[PDB]
Amino acid sequence: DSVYVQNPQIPILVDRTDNVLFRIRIPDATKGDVLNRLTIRFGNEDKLSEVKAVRLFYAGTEAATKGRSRFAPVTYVSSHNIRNTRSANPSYSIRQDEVTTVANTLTLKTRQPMVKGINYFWVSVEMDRNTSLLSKLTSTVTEVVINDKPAVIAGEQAAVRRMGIGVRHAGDDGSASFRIPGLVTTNKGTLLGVYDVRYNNSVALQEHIDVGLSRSTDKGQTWEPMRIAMSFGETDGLPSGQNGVGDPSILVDERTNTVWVVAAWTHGMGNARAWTNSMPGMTPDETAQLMMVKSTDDGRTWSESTNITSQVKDPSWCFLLQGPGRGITMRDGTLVFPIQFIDSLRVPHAGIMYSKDRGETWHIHQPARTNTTEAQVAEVEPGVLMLNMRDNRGGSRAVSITRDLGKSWTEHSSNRSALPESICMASLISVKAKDNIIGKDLLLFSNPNTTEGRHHITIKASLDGGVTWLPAHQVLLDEEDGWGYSCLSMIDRETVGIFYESSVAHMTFQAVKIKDLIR
Amino acid sequence: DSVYVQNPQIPILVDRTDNVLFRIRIPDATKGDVLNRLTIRFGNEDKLSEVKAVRLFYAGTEAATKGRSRFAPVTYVSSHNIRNTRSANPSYSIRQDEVTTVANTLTLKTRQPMVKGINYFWVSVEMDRNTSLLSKLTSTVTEVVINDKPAVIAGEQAAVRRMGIGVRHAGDDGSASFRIPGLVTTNKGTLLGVYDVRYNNSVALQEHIDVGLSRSTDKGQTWEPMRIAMSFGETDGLPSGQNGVGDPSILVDERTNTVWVVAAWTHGMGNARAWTNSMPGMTPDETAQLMMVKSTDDGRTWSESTNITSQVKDPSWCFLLQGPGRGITMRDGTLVFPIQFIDSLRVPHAGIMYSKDRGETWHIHQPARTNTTEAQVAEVEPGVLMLNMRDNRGGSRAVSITRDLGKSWTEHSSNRSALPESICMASLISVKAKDNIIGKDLLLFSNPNTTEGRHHITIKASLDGGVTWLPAHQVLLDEEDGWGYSCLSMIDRETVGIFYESSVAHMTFQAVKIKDLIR
Repeated sequence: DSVYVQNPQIPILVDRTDNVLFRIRIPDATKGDVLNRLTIRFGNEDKLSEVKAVRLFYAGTEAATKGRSRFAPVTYVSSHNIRNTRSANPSYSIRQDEVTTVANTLTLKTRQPMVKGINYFWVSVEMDRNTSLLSKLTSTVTEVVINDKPAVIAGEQAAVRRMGIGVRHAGDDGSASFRIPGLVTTNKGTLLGVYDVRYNNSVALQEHIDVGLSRSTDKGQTWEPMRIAMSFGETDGLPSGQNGVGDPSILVDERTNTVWVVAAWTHGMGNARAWTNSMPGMTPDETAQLMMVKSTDDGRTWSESTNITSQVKDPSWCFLLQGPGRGITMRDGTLVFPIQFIDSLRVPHAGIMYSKDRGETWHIHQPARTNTTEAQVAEVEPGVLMLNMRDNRGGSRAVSITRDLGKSWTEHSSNRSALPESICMASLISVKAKDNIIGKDLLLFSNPNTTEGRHHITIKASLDGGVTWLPAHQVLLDEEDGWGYSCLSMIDRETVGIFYESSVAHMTFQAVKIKDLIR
Repeated sequence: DSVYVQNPQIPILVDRTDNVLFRIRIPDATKGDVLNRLTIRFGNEDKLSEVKAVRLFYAGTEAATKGRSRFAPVTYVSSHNIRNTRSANPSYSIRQDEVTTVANTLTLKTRQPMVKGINYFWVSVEMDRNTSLLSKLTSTVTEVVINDKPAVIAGEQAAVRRMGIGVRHAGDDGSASFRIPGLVTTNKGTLLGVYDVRYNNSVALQEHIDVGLSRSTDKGQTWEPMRIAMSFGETDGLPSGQNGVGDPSILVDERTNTVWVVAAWTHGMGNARAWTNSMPGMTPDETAQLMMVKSTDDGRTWSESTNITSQVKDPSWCFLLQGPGRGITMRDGTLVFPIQFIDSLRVPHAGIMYSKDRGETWHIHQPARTNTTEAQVAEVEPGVLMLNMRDNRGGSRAVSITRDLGKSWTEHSSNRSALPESICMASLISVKAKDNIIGKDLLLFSNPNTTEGRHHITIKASLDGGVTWLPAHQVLLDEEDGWGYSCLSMIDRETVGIFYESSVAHMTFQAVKIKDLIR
């Protein structure tokens, strides 16, 4: 009688075989009831030529103790299974029907006799691999026929679906997982995304981890095969599992187009976490090392690593490392990487590291705030750096200002108020008025828009230097659960790129029109 | 300084590339110290011609916070990694040396400069694939040279090492894992081992699970490819992930050599655990089904499944299923499978199910004991069944006696005292005096010999019908951590076979001389 439809706000991957378009719960079936046919409609302006196929799956029933409001018994398309992240797990979903030439109206059929109570069906959409990342589907379930009677359809299903691309899936190139995204746009308009390649599993340093890089010359439609930007293999005859390097941060020197990548190299430390096992000192045997590579050829090839630990780490610190994601060039040509150190009392502090000499020497002054870790920095107005910080107190981002490259710090009005978080990495960037179609200075921010867990990956825009984040100036990309880290970079004058850990792939790229953020 | 050696009592797998012979901790190294040469000695009577190669690996150091008492920073040879369960993970261990012609004395060399403090080395043995499962190595590290000085060696390293075979490793035949061993010996001397084939992961029903079978005609030296004894695929058009069958129990009808396998089929139940989601009723849609297959050709081929549920399940029970492992033939030709049911109040009880008509009809009378689950049964004396039970109260096995096939039950003297457990499946069998080289009635029992965790897999023998389990009448097979389930079967007059979840493989077979149990 009554059917419930979900249109989940998750990215449709152009490189996937299956993407969840609709989840369907029939909660009160009589044994033998048959879903004869359901009709989908697409909006008049949708580019149906990019839709390769639409499939109807059956996924059986629910466990007696799991309640009646769920839209699935299990995840239908895995982002973690190293043997298949691209199609529906065939042991959870059985194909009922498939249409491979898609009109504005579309009928799918079954002859599946239902069980008493809850029955789960879902609709998969496969896109052509060359689908525009900027294309959108507006899709509705308009009719559901059970025992040759139309049924009453309920549910929020009006979502406007966006595309993305799975730049890295679990298992790709033999690597168990990929984590910790960074993204820049080079002066040539080339997108460069960095991440940990976590070969054995998904646990943080210490482990067998290298810094990977994906390059795109076509605004993320295609990604050139993975390069290893940084690696320490069997340095000093210690196992590769005791020579991990990761939590990368990337910046483009906008004066020279030299691209810089900083990461933490851990040498030894058994098979335990660096965050609690990195100790005071300076040598590789004693403490995590701050390591840098550069590219003078728009991110095609990477220098040997240089060790900048001695320049910038206080000996008493347990751990100095970059803030994962990206750094910046300021208007005056200063290169700035956010950093974080654990002091002698095991207390984490966020701050900034800068170079005034094109990355020859690096300096750190004063920490911004106690019990902060991962931070990103934007030049919100000339000579004024905004540091946006993960805060161990929970609930919301810490926001501070320096005008003296972190010799002194001021609380911003938005501090511990304007931006909710669950204690997770977040991305912040500034966009000059002349560099975007709105013709106004922007801050853009991305994180899991929640105080618990990691979900509702959202891009937010500010017109007033991060004093205010109006709800109207926000786009939700991923309402399902993921590892939550993200990084923003403007692609061109009209579109922002987000490189993030999503519900649909370890490294997900999406492109969003600025005019979708600020209407 | 002092060097520490461990000789871990874990099976040496004849089908493995790497097996841990020795773990070595050097706790107080100066940076640059070199382990020049280490000498191992083998007992005069060892069959060193079946040793193919011995390797020395370096595994780097320990994390600051993990203390000084460990013999490794990580597991060297994985029993879980679907991409490699057979050789050392090369990212954790670097080969220093290798000897391929093994004498009574053997020297291994390195030129690896050590780091300050804890350094880990270990010795791998590779066996010839045709190595006798009965063969044994008595191996000691007799000299360790650091900076051309002999070092003081400490550690318990006098273990007599035993062989085994990995009948199923994680990943084999595309299956994520294998669990829940059963083992019988047919009238033809054929070994038959059953287990769950858990395709997606290692979680219990409900999931994509089939019953697998491995067959050996040569006392476990070789195993015929895996057969699927029982499967429900896409029954009623429900996904295979909602048609799992598992926790198998196998018995041989000793009168006919007909082999029987009973298992629990779960139909629906979303992706949740049957133990809490199986509900009262009788139909496949309502409750777990008791399902049986047979083999009339010594385990080569398997009948279609028969549904036994209506014969034996009380409608008010939430869940009826076999006790995993094996059943028996009694001296009078009765076939007995241990069973377990959850009553309407969610309270588990162990008991027995029997057939007096060669498996045509099955009967259950009274439960043995409240808050018991997994049990195994042996005919300790003519017409006298001993039920050995997993007990939710913790600490020790429940042991009861019926002489009326479970219409009535008596506490055995050994009840909740003689046999420690951590609440884990255990195996119990009886061996007649005329059927074994000792010429005395035996009970043999196997489980994790501990009240916490799952380790120290041990075979125990009783000469007094399970009244006493003397410490001397025990063999330790696996002191490291595993999933803990085991099943015993006499191979011939002189040797017991054990098919178990071990630290070294999901399904491990070992053979043990009875005269090693009773000296």
